[PDB]
Amino acid sequence: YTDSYYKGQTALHIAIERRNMTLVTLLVENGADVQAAANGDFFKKTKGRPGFYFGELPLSLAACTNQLAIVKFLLQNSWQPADISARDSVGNTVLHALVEVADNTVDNTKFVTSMYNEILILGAKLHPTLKLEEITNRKGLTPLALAASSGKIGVLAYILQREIHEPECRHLSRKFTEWAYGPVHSSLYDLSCIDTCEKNSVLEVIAYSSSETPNRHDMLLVEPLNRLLQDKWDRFVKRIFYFNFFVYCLYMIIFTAAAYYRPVEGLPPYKLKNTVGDYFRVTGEILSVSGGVYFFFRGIQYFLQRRPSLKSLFVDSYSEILFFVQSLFMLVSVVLYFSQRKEYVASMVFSLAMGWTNMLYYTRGFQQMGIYAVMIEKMILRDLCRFMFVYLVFLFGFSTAVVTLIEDGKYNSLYSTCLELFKFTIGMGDLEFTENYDFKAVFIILLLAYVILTYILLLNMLIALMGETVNKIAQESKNIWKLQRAITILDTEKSFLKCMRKAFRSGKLLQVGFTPDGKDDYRWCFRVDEVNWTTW
Amino acid sequence: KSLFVDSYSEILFFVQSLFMLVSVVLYFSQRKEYVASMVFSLAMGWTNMLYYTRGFQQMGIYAVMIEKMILRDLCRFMF
Amino acid sequence: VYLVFLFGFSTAVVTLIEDGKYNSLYSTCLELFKFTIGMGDLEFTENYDFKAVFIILLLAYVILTYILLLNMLIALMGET
Amino acid sequence: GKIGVLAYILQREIHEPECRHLSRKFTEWAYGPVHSSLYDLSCIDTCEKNSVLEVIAYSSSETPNRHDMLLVEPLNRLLQ
Ligand SMILES: C=C(C)[C@]12C[C@@H](C)[C@@]34O[C@](Cc5ccccc5)(O[C@@H]1[C@@H]3C=C(COC(=O)Cc1ccc(O)c(OC)c1)C[C@]1(O)C(=O)C(C)=C[C@@H]41)O2
Ligand SMILES: CCCCCCCCCCCCC(=O)O[C@@H](COC(=O)CCC)COP(=O)(O)O[C@H]1[C@H](O)[C@@H](O)[C@@H](O)[C@@H](O)[C@@H]1O
Repeated sequence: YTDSYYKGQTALHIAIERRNMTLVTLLVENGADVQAAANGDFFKKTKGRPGFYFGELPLSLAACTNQLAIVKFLLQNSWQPADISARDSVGNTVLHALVEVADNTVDNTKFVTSMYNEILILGAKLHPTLKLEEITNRKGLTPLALAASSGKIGVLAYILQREIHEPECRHLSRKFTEWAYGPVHSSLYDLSCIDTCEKNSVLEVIAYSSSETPNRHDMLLVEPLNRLLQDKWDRFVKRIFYFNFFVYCLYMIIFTAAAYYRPVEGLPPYKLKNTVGDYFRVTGEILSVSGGVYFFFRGIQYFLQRRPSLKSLFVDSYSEILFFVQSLFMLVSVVLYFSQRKEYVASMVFSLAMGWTNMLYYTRGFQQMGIYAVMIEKMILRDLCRFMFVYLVFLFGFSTAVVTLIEDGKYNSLYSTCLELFKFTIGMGDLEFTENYDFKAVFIILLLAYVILTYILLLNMLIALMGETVNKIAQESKNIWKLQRAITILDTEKSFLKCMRKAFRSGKLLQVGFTPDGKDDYRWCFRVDEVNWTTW
Repeated sequence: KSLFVDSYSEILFFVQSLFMLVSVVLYFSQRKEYVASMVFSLAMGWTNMLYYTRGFQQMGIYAVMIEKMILRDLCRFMF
Repeated sequence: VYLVFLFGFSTAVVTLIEDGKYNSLYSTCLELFKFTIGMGDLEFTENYDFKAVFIILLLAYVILTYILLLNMLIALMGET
Repeated sequence: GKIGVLAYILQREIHEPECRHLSRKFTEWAYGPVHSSLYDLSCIDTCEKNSVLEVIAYSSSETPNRHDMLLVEPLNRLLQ
């Protein structure tokens, strides 16, 4: 085809689609180009149009459709064998395509894992010196990195625990068994491109996901990742986390002390008196502003490094947004302070409040507290927002009714009546707060209707809905806790402030000692003991 | 019977308008009681804003659940 | 969690208040605590400037603690 | 309110010569696992008198499954 929609499609592609082994054999026999790239729009992702992306190549097409016989033929035909390492216009190989077509369903994932395995075996058999799994597409992603980024948990789970029991394919494995006693045996996970690598370490890809990856909560449950994160935590990060928490606590105490003893004279900035208390006060103020600047620049670092696309900028990393807002309030307070405006106080208190509230960020890393904080966040985003919309509609409607009814009274104003009706919500509503009206029956009927709708119905409904929510987000909260542990571990090991290399764990062990050549393979493996009472 | 077991929003908007018209009649009738009518319409008007929560997936469900809570649980409880 | 919130907003409010009857961490802490037991005054002082800031802080505290946290506690106990 | 019968009819597909024209669901193209089907929509969107959507929506509230019938695939996608 020459049209842009089916561009590049030929007889071989059609033969593969129809699953006709005979026609494929004849076409290859007749000199068909096994590398003919079908790169029309119909064979691209292109979400706004129909299509089917399969890597544009006949080998990739056979692999994606669970046609193993055609794959073996295309790789090992006499007339024109296919290039196993060929790449499409995106740079994707067959393995990248197999990652792409994954969707974590049992039937899809089963054959996707099996075909991926078979391709690896064949690639070893035809090209022992070729390392397919290191090839990157135009995005720099290996098949493992692509699977981790796209959330294809099934494929990732297969790869990370890949063990191949046959001669001359042992080196492809990533899970090894070093020694075995009876029910107990000690396995080794490879951890290359998991712990640390050039660009797309799997932990870094998962933790810094865009929050729209399907299974980002579940991917860290995979055995080697969870054990590695726990090891990093216990060995290196736990004490540092506690230290950071302690330092933040000291910072908040200092900020509180500095703000509490602010002077009450007008027109800042204030002349420093030659007395001990004021030297300590100004010192605390300087430390507070310093911390504000620190968190400000960390926030900018976050935004630039992650480049959230204006929706990921808010729906996730809620904590960094809040810390950044605290720093903004601190800096605006500084500007107003040196601007000779009293309004700096109005900024400072907000920062102070935010600071103490942001203490809850450090609840994560405790299994029980972090779930609590996670549920707070999710409730604020969903249920409190919906409730506040409805409640404010009722509040404003009945406030307007009551303030209209009242005439030439103390209240007689939208603010006062809104406040006085709000007092019903907190269990302080007077219910006789004024007599400056006519038609007392109308007044009392309005208040009773408001009370029944808001206090009795809506608040109790809110409690019921929050119960329904927690019943559904308990397990999601558990996985989110694990996710944050992963995130803090990565940030701690990447910042590290001291060029300390002990964070690199698991030790340089020898896996096989016999690569495709005579060399020996050292792969920094991570040891995991297991016990099993079957398969003696 | 279908007039009352279903189509509550039509009832509520119609009743609001009835309160408004009664307010007009009282207003030109030289009775201060028009205020008593007007405020009721005003209150109902704002609550009828919830009618428009349909067309939003998140809020529409919430409005439906409020409707069902009123019709079942609040009615039983208030009795 | 509640004590974190209470202390944070008490510190903010007592910072905002100046040369008033309350003007002290203990009294303001107690006064904000009164909201939890359904006795919060919500206009317990005028010894400040920036009425908008003070009332905003009190409303935010009320919503965060009284509305969200207590009902959330009920939900968590129900799960337990 | 006979949801089962309606659910059958609206996605009815007949695979034989001289009875294709009775079908209301068609498959235009099917490439790999992906295939583009077509729903007939005669007298669902608009009809002489009793369009299916009009009948369901303006039902008398005593129909059994009036809430559930819009879960039938072509209707839900059409309404969206
Ligand atoms: C979500 C946005 C960014 C938000 C930021 C500020 C302005 C905030 O007001 C809100 C608006 C608001 C205020 C009061 C009631 C409802 C909503 O809610 C939060 C935000 C509301 C919060 C919620 O408290 C928390 O987020 C604790 C927390 C939970 C999980 C986290 O990962 C976390 O990271 C630090 C912090 C506290 C305030 O920051 C706060 O203490 C002050 C004085 C106002 C609250 O805006
Ligand atoms: C003095 C002031 C008092 C205010 C009193 C009123 C408070 C609520 C006001 C909120 C307004 C919402 C609204 O306008 O109506 C809502 C809520 O109704 C009520 O709860 C009134 C309680 C009486 C649902 O109305 P809806 O039109 O969707 O009815 C549905 C049909 O359409 C649909 O086909 C189904 O058959 C479905 O079973 C039907 O329900």
